[PDB]
Amino acid sequence: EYGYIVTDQKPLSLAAGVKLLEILAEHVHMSSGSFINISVVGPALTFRIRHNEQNLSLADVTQQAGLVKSELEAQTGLQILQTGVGQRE
Amino acid sequence: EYGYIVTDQKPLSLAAGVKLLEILAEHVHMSSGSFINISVVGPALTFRIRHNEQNLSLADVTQQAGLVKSELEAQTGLQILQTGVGQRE
Amino acid sequence: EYGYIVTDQKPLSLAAGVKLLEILAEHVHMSSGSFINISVVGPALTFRIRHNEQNLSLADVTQQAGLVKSELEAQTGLQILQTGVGQ
Amino acid sequence: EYGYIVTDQKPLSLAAGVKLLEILAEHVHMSSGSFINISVVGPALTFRIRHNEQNLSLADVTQQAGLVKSELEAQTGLQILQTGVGQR
Ligand SMILES: [Ca+2]
Ligand SMILES: [Ca+2]
Repeated sequence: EYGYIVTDQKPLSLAAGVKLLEILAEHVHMSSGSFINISVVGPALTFRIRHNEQNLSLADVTQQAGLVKSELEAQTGLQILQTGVGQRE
Repeated sequence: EYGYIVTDQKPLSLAAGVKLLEILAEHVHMSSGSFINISVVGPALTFRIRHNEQNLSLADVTQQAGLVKSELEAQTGLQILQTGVGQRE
Repeated sequence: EYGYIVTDQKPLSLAAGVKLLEILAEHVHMSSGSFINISVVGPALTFRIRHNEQNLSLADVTQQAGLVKSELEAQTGLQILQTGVGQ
Repeated sequence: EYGYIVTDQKPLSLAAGVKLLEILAEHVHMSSGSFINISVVGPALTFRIRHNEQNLSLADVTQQAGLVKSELEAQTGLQILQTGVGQR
């Protein structure tokens, strides 16, 4: 499974995707480093999450990203169109 | 499934347990009334949630309480000891 | 978001797709009618799930499909290439 | 966070607890040893799960418990009264 955040940036810069993930991490009170397998493709930022002490899942992080999307946006200078969890087995 | 919060109160008051849910409501962007089947028994608050637009689960609200635990404790005069989501089977 | 099962049938029949869903429903102890917005396109079955009592998310049900891959394949008569949730 | 199963046994035996986990592991196709931080306290089994080759969460495994409640009860000779996922 993976988490995703679709932006209004076509395409999305790595700097901006990573900046989003760091602001997001601090908002969920975890290490930035707990976000792994990070990519930006098209307007989309993807990632997975490491086994963390706080115990947040991808469901947890993507949910919170939608809840504070207004502060995430204004911090990063981009718009968040949608968030959620993808899966491929 | 039901959600719970175990406090250090003996017993937890109805006003306090309810306040906890109201604070959670505002953070997860929902009407307090989306919380149903509400009880305070001993030190514990129990509750269910009505189904919603956001795919917000009882899991999302307990995870929310962990992030805002200081703010919940500050507003209701108690310590939060435990949090969770259980299914009577 | 949609759940999908990708098969080795090019294209996949609606009948075969719906059969998969009926076996998946059986094994997650939900009504077949809980799978909504069903389509077969190319080799893929796509679907979503109704908010249900058992509290199974779309990703959770597709994880379960992954766990019963062998049984779905056996009861339907096709190979499953991939299972998951897309955007 | 820990997953938990509350039984009718007071107290729950360590044997019976680890047997519930071994039945569940079989259903989620992982080794029983994938379940870690295992305890039995009074009637309740608690546990966690190694980040896994298959993706499953504590929520996922307790949902699996519900699907196989009768099998679990049939093999362990106890009743399951609650499942869930908690946090100290
Ligand atoms: Ca209200
Ligand atoms: Ca899951």
